[PDB]
Amino acid sequence: GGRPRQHLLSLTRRAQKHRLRDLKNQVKTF
DNA sequence: CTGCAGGGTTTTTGTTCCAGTCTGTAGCACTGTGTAAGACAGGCCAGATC
Repeated sequence: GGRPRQHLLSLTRRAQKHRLRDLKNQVKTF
C-alpha cells in the first residue's frame, strides 16, 4: 500500500529527486 | 492464530554522458636555521745568559 518515509532534512540532497518535480515545472512555466 | 516464502508496493540510492563552472592541489625553481674561536708548526728576532 506504499511506504512510510521519514522526514526530508535527514535524507541526502539526492533523495529529493521525487519531491520538487512539480515546483520545478511551475517555477519554469512562471 | 502463527511462521516465512516471495510476490506486490513506493521510495531510497545511485547509475551512464555530454557541456561546462567552481575548488583544491600538485607542478613550478626554490628558500631558512646552522656564523667564532684555538691548535701546531716553523721561522727567527730578541734578549738573557756567560
